[PDB]
Amino acid sequence: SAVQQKLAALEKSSGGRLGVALIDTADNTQVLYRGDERFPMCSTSKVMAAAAVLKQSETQKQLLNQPVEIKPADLVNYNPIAEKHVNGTMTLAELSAAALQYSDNTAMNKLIAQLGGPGGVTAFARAIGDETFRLDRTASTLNTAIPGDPRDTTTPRAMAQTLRQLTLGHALGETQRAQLVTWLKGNTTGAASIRAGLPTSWTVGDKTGSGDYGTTNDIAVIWPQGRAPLVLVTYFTQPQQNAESRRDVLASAARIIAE
Ligand SMILES: C=C1CS[C@H]([C@@H](C=O)NC(=O)/C(=N\OC(C)(C)C(=O)O)c2csc(N)n2)N=C1C(=O)O
Repeated sequence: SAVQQKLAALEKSSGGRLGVALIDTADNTQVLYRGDERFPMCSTSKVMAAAAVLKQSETQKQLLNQPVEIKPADLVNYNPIAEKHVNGTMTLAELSAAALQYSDNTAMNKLIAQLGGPGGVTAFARAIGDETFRLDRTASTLNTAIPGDPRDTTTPRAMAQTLRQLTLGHALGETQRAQLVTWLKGNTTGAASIRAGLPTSWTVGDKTGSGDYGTTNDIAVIWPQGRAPLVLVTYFTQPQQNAESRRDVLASAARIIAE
């Protein structure tokens, strides 16, 4: 289609590898660009961990208010919220918000621990029908996004279908889905990504990711006015390990999608 020709040109101009999946819930039409290729997830996996903890809270009613100790050994590479509560506690709600809205990696590790390890996150994905997602590692002081490594990857097609089920579908209970949507809409890290390519009258919830090999990711649920919502996944990674971030590529992909 015309959109795929433009995304291919964007990718060629960028020097990297671009992956896009759009789902239009109006008639379930899809637009894919490398939609079945693997990409390193980076911080975009946090949505699946936060969703898995929300799912547990459907039976453990008070779970989100449970206090969790933050210890100095808990701190990893990037912890802007958790470092403010070392030798104190945060609730699972506050950790979920920190992971999703400030991409706090210590907060993500507490979600992972609550789920019994990364296999608990992957398990929740399999349970809601995502056969592609795999979370293999916790966040650590040294993380990787190495070309060809299957660890901690998914495909754009898979993550878009998953993000739709979690946010617009009913993979979660009604209060849980609304909490996740609120969390995503309140993200602070995405202004330069997918949001930057979209008409400002559209409502967006998103979660970003960034890593080495200049990996630059964003996954978003999009509410245009007077129109069925969309879900858009944009993954981007580069051949050089020390490559710079390219949030502009994600903004440009989203602008191409929005036509
Ligand atoms: C700007 C950041 C870094 S921390 C956090 C995380 C998730 O993507 N990224 C990393 O932990 C990370 N590097 O972070 C910095 C850049 C702070 C770093 O430690 O060098 C990384 C490398 S490989 C991999 N997988 N994740 N998420 C974001 C985001 O864009 O939302």
